[PDB]
Amino acid sequence: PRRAPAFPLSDIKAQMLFANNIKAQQASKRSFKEGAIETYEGLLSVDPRFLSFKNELSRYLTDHFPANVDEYGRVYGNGVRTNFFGMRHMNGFPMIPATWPLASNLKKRADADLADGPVSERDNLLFRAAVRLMFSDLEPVPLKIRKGSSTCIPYFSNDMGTKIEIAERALEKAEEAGNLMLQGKFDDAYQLHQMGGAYYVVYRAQSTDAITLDPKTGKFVSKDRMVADFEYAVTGGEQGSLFAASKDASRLKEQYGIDVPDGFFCERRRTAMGGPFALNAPIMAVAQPVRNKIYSKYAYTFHHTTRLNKEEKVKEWSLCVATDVSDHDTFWPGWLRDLICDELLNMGYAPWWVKLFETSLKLPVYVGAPAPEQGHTLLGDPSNPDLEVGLSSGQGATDLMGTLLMSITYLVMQLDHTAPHLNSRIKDMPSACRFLDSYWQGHEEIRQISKSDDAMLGWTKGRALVGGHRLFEMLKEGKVNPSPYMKISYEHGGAFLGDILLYDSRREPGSAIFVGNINSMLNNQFSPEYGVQSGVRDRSKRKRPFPGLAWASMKDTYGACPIYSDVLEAIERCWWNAFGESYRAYREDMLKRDTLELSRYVASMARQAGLAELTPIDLEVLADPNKLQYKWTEADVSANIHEVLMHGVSVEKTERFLRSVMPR
DNA sequence: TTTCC
Ligand SMILES: [Mn+2]
Repeated sequence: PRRAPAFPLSDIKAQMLFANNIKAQQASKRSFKEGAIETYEGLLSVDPRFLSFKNELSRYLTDHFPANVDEYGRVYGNGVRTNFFGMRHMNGFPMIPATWPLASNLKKRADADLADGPVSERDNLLFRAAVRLMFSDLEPVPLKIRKGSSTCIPYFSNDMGTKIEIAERALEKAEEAGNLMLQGKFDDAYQLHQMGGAYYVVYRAQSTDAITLDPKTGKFVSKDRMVADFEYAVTGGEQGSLFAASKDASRLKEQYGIDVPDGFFCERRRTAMGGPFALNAPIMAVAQPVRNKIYSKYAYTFHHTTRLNKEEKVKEWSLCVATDVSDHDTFWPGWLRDLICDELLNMGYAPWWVKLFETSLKLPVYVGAPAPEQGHTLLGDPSNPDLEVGLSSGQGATDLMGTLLMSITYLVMQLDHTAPHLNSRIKDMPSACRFLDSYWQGHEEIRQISKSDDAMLGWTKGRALVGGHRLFEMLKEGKVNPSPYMKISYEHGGAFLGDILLYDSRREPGSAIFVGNINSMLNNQFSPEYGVQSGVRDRSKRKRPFPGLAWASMKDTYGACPIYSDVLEAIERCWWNAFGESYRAYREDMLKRDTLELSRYVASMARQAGLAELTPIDLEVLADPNKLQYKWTEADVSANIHEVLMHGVSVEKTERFLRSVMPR
């Protein structure tokens, strides 16, 4: 059923993905690599003291604080929704092998019994309306760029200077490129303006994954993670095989002499895509304005910030269903891409720009090194972009594509199983838009709060409410999938955007509260995803610019947690047993050091002015800029701090670009 | 020597 074309790094199609410079060449050839991360300055993730500390803390907490989740995934009691064995990973060493990314998800989707298009005319309107509401009256802003990010194919540059030129250039030739694409000359477009080529696969760590302790054997069990070998990936499942990767960390002893204590495993690795910046720029240019619109006008269902922010909305519900999507990104439907593009043209978006946007969602992928002696292969032909990988992370609007898909999907689940009486309100585009715009503002008897694949569905007192309960029940029994679009189910440990919904005996949205997930504190602090990169002079360019800072926001972030106090003590204690030092003290030092280093990067901070003027968010973001790509937005961060992490292109240059893209 | 609000 069309095996994807594949080329070796030596084939000219691959070669042309990397420019004639060291950086690029090196990325094309980068071989499999692993090794312990510098968890904190001077501390190796596999250091024996640490591993012991981890073994004792994890064992203890699990024992003394077992999960408090009811038959309905609602979490009550201690706020603990699972054991603490997730920290038992030798951070820095991946499971082998990683997965080859699947070239086409058509068969995957079909075998999962999910639709290949809007299933009913209503749905077709709803999705299309989502596009109309989202892409309509956008306000130009400057194109922000993450500092130290790679431009990937073809240059692989990190120099902000270069990135800016690259972007400004793209905005200037995007139009000419898109047209070249409309004429079917992708090679021309790639060669002339670097808009095309392929995504660069970078494997990322999932520092914590499930691990359980079989009471019978007294042995631990790492959650298996299925992976696709090359054959499977190119044949969309037809041939090849799918199997569990090996998380066994015994090899570490034999290979690096690293002592592996019982019950520790290699990390789970997820694929990630590095988009060719020349192409992603013009897209990001439009993407941010969209974020601004939906986060403002549709702030009810789309703009989420504090534990209290969310709590306010949910408290007024009579029923709150916390859903869960399976493998969101690889399931995302190419038809939604096409539908969106088509509707965009109807709204009146420059063809060339829509063509760029489309192409960006069907681009080939260059697999680096999923395992030793593997990779260096390009999937799909750049001359004629026709892949169906689902959502590709490095794409300029991945979050938007996911939200658009899922938000309408949940609204449909509600309509289908609990609110048929609302169907009559959706007769055509206008009536559809009207309905959706009211729905998104939280003004209907059915509601949702969401971001990509996380969401909470609500029902107020009313006609749909009885249906709501029925649906939730369909979900508990979980024998039938409530949607025709994605595989939905309820989240075992109902939580939204990092905060857990803590129900009391009543088990109701009004008497429930939002506490931080205590586990996430543990994961952030003892299982980071990247080391401290002390070798990188520019902390603003590091994955973890100022680690110590997160101590400051800790109380604010997780304090509301029921077992907070206990865990901090459990830690301090186990840390004493393992290092003969006070963990609190350790972090207070890191806090002081980092707070001082920070002022060097904040123009407005006196050369020793405290953390006075900074929000908890500011801190969590500075400690982990990644939270900016999944939890918060430029708007939730103090301006002077956002500047530290991002740098932008002139509003003039972008505003002019946008003006030629948008319809009105 | 490696992505995206
Ligand atoms: Mn959730």
